[PDB]
Amino acid sequence: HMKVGILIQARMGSTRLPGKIALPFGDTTILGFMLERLKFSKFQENVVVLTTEENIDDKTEEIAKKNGVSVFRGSANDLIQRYLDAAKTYNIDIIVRLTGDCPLIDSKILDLMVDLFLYNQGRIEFLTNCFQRTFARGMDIEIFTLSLLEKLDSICRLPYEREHIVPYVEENTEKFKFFEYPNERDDSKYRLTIDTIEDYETLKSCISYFLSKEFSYVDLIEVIKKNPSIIQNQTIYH
Ligand SMILES: [Cl-]
Ligand SMILES: [Mg+2]
Repeated sequence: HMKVGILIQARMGSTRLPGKIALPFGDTTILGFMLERLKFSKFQENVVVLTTEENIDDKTEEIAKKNGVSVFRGSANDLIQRYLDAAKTYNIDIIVRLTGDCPLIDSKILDLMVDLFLYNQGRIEFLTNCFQRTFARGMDIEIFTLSLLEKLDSICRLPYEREHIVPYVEENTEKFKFFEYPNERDDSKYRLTIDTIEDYETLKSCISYFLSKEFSYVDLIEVIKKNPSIIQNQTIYH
């Protein structure tokens, strides 16, 4: 009965490293690489890129269209409104919130988290793997109901809350049907999001050890563990 949507927020004018989603990455762009990885999700048919109406994000729309996913163009700084508009537009009941600085997101982890959410319908309204952090940065996945998002839209007036969506949930967990999803070990010391040039260099080194874009998260950590010099956004100690 429930429609799951993977709603990826991305924009060219990002606060950190503006333009990064359009950087060359493998045979595509940073954002295009992410979309190709999400094509392997069992929920791939309802992927939408949520970006702004500013002219610069014609590039974001272009990248999404090249990858055959839908595009929603809305509020630049009110992400609650952008996600609520998109979810209503596409009749989404369960929102999988991703951001375009996570190009190596693993669709198998996403699918497991959605499966857990759906199996507990009515006992969970918010599932995250990035409150407590045991995955590398850049695997961040948050899942919540349209109903929860509507409660946040009604409750939250602060600009920080409107821009980041989840902060009120994270600081008031006992007010929600809140649950967390762990990694099997603590990989939080690894940073696999793109906010700096050093992140980019690290991520470029990562994908060079795999022949396709279908590699899993655990494959990636094992390659980093075997080739510690992949990590260029953090000092390496032997
Ligand atoms: Cl954005
Ligand atoms: Mg980010």
